[PDB]
Amino acid sequence: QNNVPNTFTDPDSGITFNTWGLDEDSPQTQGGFTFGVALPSDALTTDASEFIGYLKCARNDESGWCGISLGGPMTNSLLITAWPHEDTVYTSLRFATGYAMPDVYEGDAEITQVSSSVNSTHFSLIFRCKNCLQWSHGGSSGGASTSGGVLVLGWVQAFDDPGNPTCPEQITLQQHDNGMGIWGAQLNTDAASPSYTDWAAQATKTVT
Ligand code: HEM
Ligand SMILES: *[C@@H]1O[C@H](CO)[C@@H](O)[C@H](O)[C@H]1NC(C)=O
Ligand SMILES: *[C@H]1O[C@H](CO)[C@@H](O)[C@H](O)[C@@H]1O
Ligand SMILES: *[C@H]1O[C@H](CO)[C@@H](O)[C@H](O)[C@@H]1O
Ligand SMILES: *[C@H]1O[C@H](CO)[C@@H](O)[C@H](O)[C@@H]1O
Ligand SMILES: *[C@H]1O[C@H](CO)[C@@H](O)[C@H](O)[C@@H]1O
Ligand SMILES: [Mg+2]
Repeated sequence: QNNVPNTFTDPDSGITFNTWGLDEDSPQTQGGFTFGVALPSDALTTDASEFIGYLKCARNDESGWCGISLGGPMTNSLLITAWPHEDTVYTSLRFATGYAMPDVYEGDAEITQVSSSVNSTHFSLIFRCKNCLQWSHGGSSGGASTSGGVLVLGWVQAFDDPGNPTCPEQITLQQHDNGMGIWGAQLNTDAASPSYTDWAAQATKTVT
């Protein structure tokens, strides 16, 4: 993904994100991928605990899932998994101590949704990730530091639908097979707005 961020304003929410991703012509993944963040107003000076995220992920004959690692590597990092079923986008907060099926994250992080969309080729989500930037699971603790002006992030996409797709806590996954990477997601001032609190208040949907 690009390290230097693009800037994007979602029309309906009015939320402005820094974004990074891969185009549909990228050889690194099929169908493109985009991730973005909006942060608390002082995030570039003081480490935030939360963000509002944007995900745009690909579908392969209307199947597949995508994921972000908030720490970079698959392991020892809070993981966000996302996938569509019918007209709903689900997420699951996950954590892996090794290169195997990630477990449900045991910490207090919580995702709420602002909006989502599903069509035949893509799905997208805008979501608030509360208490997501510092994590603790099974004695492993870590976090990301917005005040450093960069987030080390990982992404994956996959072609198969998760098993039990209507139950985030019980999903099963195959090893992702539609690209992966770790990159430096550089942040600029567009990523932090006085409007953050108003924007976060739009995240009123809890998708169970
Ligand atoms: C049963 C499900 C899963 C299996 C078996 C699995 C397995 C693996 C394996 C073996 C690698 C190393 C590939 C290589 O080095 O070439 C890897 C890389 C990665 N995986 Fe997973 N994975 C699974 C689910 C996830 C989920 C849910 C996420 C995040 C939402 C994730 C994030 C990553 C990332 C970011 C990398 C690249 C960085 C790294 O090597 O640590 N994976 N995966
Ligand atoms: C399909 O939905 C995605 C959601 O992000 C959107 O970006 C894309 O333009 C849509 N395509 C069509 C043909 O409607
Ligand atoms: C962020 O967004 C809020 C709500 O849309 C605006 O009122 C404000 O000017 C800031 O740019
Ligand atoms: C959300 O709430 C904060 C309070 O910290 C305001 O300062 C901001 O303008 C937004 O309305
Ligand atoms: C919280 O807020 C949105 C509108 O901002 C509602 O449409 C949604 O159903 C939830 O109640
Ligand atoms: C949906 O429900 C969760 C708890 O189930 C709340 O924390 C959230 O703010 C939204 O109301
Ligand atoms: Mg920077």
